[PDB]
Amino acid sequence: APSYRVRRADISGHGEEAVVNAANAKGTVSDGVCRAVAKKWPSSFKGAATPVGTAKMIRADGMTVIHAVGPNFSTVTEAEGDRELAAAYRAVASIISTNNIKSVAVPLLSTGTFSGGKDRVMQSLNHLFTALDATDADVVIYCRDKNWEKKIQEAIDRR
Ligand SMILES: Nc1ncnc2c1ncn2[C@@H]1O[C@H](COP(=O)(O)OP(=O)(O)OC[C@@H](O)[C@@H](O)[C@@H](O)CO)[C@@H](O)[C@H]1O
Repeated sequence: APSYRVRRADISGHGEEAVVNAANAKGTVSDGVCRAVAKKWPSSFKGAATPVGTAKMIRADGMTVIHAVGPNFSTVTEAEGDRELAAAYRAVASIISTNNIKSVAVPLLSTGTFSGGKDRVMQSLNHLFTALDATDADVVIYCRDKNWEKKIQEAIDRR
């Protein structure tokens, strides 16, 4: 069974075997988790473009980077975005299990740039749990907000 922890830290400083980038479909560097991943593992972005609701893995810069593209909730209906967000996390879980990845640092997809201005911490976290429950990986969830950290810890504890 997987284990879940939360850290309030820059995800570029993670101590796991792999890191999930909250990516865009075009594989461009812009504000958010992506900028931190690009600074620490710059060559991880080569050929990283992948459609919304999918993930694409690369080994670069001594790191396994998994580019996962959550939906932009400004560009889909709520129900369409919920389906696509579930799909992005399942694509992450499939890459973790098929590549024997033992531990992974994960940000909450679609909770920042792609949130459509809504609080989606619980929506994103519930899809993260449902998908990564299919793996045996140690999962470390990364956030920057003290209230998010507590919410996430509370949700981990309830389990
Ligand atoms: N360094 C950091 N360490 C830990 N947590 C971090 C972080 N930088 C941002 N976060 C948080 O990670 C979540 C995803 O944000 P993001 O805004 O990065 O994630 P999405 O909402 O999925 O949007 C993706 C787009 O930003 C896309 O264009 C990419 O270029 C960018 O990622 C948000 O809750 C952010 O507050």
